[PDB]
Amino acid sequence: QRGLAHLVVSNFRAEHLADTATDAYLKVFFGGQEFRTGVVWNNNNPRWTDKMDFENVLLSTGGPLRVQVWDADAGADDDLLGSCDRSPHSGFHEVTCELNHGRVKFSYHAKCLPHLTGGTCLE
Repeated sequence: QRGLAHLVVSNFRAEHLADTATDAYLKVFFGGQEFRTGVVWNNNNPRWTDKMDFENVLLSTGGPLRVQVWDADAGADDDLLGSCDRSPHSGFHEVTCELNHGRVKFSYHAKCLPHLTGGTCLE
């Protein structure tokens, strides 16, 4: 069907998230699917190696790509450091989400399924 794209979110990293110990991990959502990175313990500028392949998704209706930045805080209650919503479109795109402290950056690739074109793969 029209509007389908293979969506892969990757290249996650954050900077200046805080002497303050930061134990960050991400929660990434799209079309109801949730992925969680591992915790990078004790680092204000973490990098995660994860690729999050959402497989074939409806770009224009799969709600926004939502990224949440959480701090595990040595295992104690998790703190929400910030979140952002992006509307993905076909191609390769880099995202920067500013938080209360620092920012999270990532990339995504949305490749329209064969015989489809346009920003939301409807053509």
